[PDB]
Amino acid sequence: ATSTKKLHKEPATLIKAIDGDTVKLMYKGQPMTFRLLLVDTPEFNEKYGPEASAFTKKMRENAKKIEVEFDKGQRTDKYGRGLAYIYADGKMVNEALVRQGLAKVAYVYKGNNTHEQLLRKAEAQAKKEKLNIWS
Amino acid sequence: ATSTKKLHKEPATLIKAIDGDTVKLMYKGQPMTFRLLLVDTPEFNEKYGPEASAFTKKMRENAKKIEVEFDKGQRTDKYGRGLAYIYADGKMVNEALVRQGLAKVAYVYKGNNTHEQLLRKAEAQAKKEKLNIWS
Ligand SMILES: Cc1cn([C@H]2C[C@H](OP(=O)(O)O)[C@@H](COP(=O)(O)O)O2)c(=O)[nH]c1=O
Ligand SMILES: Cc1cn([C@H]2C[C@H](OP(=O)(O)O)[C@@H](COP(=O)(O)O)O2)c(=O)[nH]c1=O
Ligand SMILES: [Ca+2]
Ligand SMILES: [Ca+2]
Repeated sequence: ATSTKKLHKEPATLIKAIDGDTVKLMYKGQPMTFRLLLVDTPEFNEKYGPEASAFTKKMRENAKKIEVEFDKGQRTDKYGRGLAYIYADGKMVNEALVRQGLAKVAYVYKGNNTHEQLLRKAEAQAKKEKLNIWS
Repeated sequence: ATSTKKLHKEPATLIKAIDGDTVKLMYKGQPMTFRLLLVDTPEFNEKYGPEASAFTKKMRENAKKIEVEFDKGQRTDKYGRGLAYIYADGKMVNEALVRQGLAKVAYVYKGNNTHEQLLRKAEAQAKKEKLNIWS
């Protein structure tokens, strides 16, 4: 019967965004996952985890230019991720996350802490304003 | 010397978008790749390939709601991809691509051709307007 031939729409959603302190990029011919130096965003299932992922996706998606800046030490972590400061039209993602209270300054290792004080300043300002993680 | 401690920014880019006739979605708890029924976008290295990928990404990224609609036949192709019509706020991605001359109507198989004439109408209109593939 013609009445039984109609189709039906079902729900779907986007695939879960990766944690906000990580970003996938093509660097010198290589897709790779970068882990953002000196910061930690919460896990997906923790308060601010999805907001931090959304924030980094927004920064990456809107950027006319993305740049990677390695520090003086190791270029990868023990999980094989690239370790860098990531910039979106000249604005450092690692600093913005901290400035908005969506990441804490964390994972400070020798040789890879050039921007430590810069990020601590951003964190202090997020705390003073009681933003997100600091609210 | 303090002068040699400065870091340097290097180029990076987004990872290549997937072909415009495919979309990755979470469906009933499962991330999977859907191949859009009844259409074919060009390959990445063919004219309109990147424009078609960009178009589908734009539709998926802006949607408040995404829906999947299977046809009456096979739910997967021989590559293990889901076969469906994909809608973004009620607008069918498969039809839009064809309507803009970014995909041709193609891969018409028995049991999975419910929207064949709808898509042929969209294609005829893209051709009449000499859009993209038809220019
Ligand atoms: C940022 C950073 C993380 N890591 C490691 C420390 C943690 O692994 P261990 O717990 O095994 O020590 C992990 C946290 O990353 P995530 O916050 O992405 O989970 O990544 C580094 O080794 N170097 C770094 O610079
Ligand atoms: C759309 C569609 C494609 N396919 C197969 C046909 C082509 O594989 P064969 O060339 O091995 O026959 C391939 C084209 O997909 P792509 O355009 O994604 O490359 O996908 C189906 O089997 N069923 C379908 O409905
Ligand atoms: Ca983390
Ligand atoms: Ca194709």
